[PDB]
Amino acid sequence: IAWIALLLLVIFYVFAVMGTKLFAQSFPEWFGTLGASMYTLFQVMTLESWSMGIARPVIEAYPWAWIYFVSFILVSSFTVLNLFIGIIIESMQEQRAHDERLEMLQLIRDLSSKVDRLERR
Amino acid sequence: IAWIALLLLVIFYVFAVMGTKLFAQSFPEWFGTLGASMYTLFQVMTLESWSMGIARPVIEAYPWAWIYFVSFILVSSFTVLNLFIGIIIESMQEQRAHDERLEMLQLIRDLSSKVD
Amino acid sequence: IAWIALLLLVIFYVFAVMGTKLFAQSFPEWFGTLGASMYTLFQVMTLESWSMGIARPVIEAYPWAWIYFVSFILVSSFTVLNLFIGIIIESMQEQRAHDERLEMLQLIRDLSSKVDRLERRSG
Amino acid sequence: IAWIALLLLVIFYVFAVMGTKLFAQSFPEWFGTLGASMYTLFQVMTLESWSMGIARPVIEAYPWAWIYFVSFILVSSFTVLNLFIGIIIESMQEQRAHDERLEMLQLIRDLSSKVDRLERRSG
Ligand SMILES: [Ca+2]
Repeated sequence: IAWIALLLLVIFYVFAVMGTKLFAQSFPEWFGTLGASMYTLFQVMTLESWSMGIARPVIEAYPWAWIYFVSFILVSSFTVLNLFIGIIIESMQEQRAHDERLEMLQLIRDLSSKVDRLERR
Repeated sequence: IAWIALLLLVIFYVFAVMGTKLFAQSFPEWFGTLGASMYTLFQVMTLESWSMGIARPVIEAYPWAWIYFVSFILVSSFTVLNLFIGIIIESMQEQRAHDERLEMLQLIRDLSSKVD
Repeated sequence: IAWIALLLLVIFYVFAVMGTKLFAQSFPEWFGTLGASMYTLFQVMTLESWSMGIARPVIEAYPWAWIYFVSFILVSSFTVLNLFIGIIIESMQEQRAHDERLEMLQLIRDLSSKVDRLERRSG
Repeated sequence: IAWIALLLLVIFYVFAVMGTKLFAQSFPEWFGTLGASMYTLFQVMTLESWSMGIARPVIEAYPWAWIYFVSFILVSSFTVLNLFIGIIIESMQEQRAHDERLEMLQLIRDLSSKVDRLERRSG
């Protein structure tokens, strides 16, 4: 589970600062600082007015961003789907048989040499 | 399952009355009484126009609410995720191999003690 | 699974015609006929502008409806949650190892009798 | 899992070009080219302002689109539900131990023949 939440809370951080690089000059509403690039991306993440409210409007300026928004969403929904489903899995549902065998082998090397040793005789 | 729905339907109640303390000064639309602080939070909970419709606007006035909304949502989605997943779990839900080998070993010590 | 989709596609039908009784007076946009009471409820079901777009506005007129919308949503999301989860359940819910071993045993009863042979008939 | 993502990323492609046939006359905002028929459908797929923002407005012109939007959504949500649930299934519900045993067997055929190799050593 929470071995993905590090990935995610860097993705969040990663994308945010591109958006703050790109947009703050013309959408300081949403992207002037991390302080709301987070909010924004949090909201984008959430799928309330991501396109019509944020993106379509971002894109009237920068078609550069078309993907920023589609990309972020796919990834965001995946790396949550991935973590979300890693709590149905890691909530609901072998090397004491390498230790069984890899001495059961040492038991047959012991026998094959305690037979080979009973051979010279 | 429903041992969480008590927690949830207090969280709902909890957050609502802060919001009615805070906002039902300047957003009596949404937060003047519980009567729509519930609705509002229900809608916030639901993620239809939570930010753009409610929060961003709440926050144009009070930036201390910034978190109220983000906090509520995280918790809300969790304590539903927790209860939701407590109905996949609370709806749905060997030594033979070791025995086969750990006497197959005792069979080869038996054989290897075939000695003079 | 589909023993609930009858319940659901009656709930849909049920609620719609109350809404068409109630509202297709004053919200014939959304509730004038089933033809968009369905759409509307489908959209309400979907949680795009259910409140701000449909309900808060329905309710400026009829506070009667406050619940219509909250009630429908709870039930709707449930009787889908119920059917949705009835396709994780009604979709979902070590032999070669016992054939490896249970002749590897027959190989060692073979050896312990191919030695019971020849220690004994050697010396 | 990804044997459905081909179906889906054709459904996406399929519907888009009907929408571009139909609408990129009168809704070139959303449907003038694939370049935003995709976006649009992506956004429709996502359920942000699909009805109120896109469809209800598409349909003020063409009521034959009524279904285009309801149909796409049902299918879209299904063929994602189908693929989504194909990663709970194909995630939830051992050949360095067929190489352990199937030479540990070849070790006991070796021994049973290096014992039967003083069995032929009486004859
Ligand atoms: Ca929405």
